[PDB]
Amino acid sequence: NSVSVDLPGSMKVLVSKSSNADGKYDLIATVDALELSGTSDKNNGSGVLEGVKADASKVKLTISDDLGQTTLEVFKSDGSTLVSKKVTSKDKIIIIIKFNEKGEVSEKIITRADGTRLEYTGIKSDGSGKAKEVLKGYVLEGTLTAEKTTLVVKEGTVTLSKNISKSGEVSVELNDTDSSAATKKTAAWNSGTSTLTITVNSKKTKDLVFTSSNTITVQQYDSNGTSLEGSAVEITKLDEIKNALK
Repeated sequence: NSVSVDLPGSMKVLVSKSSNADGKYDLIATVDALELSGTSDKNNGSGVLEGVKADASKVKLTISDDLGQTTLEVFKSDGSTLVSKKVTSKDKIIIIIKFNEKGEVSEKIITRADGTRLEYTGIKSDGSGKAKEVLKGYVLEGTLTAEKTTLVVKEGTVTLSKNISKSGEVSVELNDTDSSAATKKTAAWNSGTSTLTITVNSKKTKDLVFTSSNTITVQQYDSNGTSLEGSAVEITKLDEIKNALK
């Protein structure tokens, strides 16, 4: 009989073994106890399924033709206005959006394949909101504008700002209001290696690397201020970022 097909987003769909009079395949799925059904032009589990929640909300599951992406949408009872939209893409990133009563984006949570997250909440009509990055072991907090996300850590008179542009590019800056020339931190960002180099009293002191694995590492320079020493240590807690800023 029907064929079970594995789907992105931790779902299954059953597709009929054979097509109907019109050449179309029947689809059924159950998602958290809700039964969905549909028909498809294809025989592989792709297509659209629909159902209706107990509270009359409409639900649609759309499975891309190559099975790489699923979209699970919930609408108000007439089916016109979105309430939520979950997309699991072929790179296994999950994006879940919640909408306000008008169907405008109000929250967006991005879960990367490694489990780290970007959380955007209280989003307003200008694309501003609150931002958090949830990393392994700690969380960074800040704000969203239509230009960039800025996540901030403060220690003493130092403010570290991690920026994520609208297009996803990471850059980092450091600003210190310390009135002592002997202790004031400055830093330079190297986009080529995603590394922030901190200087104090005209010598390099540390490299902070913002890795492609969504981690931060810290490594010290020798007293010469020119060669790195030892080996980089991965940050495990927000307290350790603050330590690097001392």
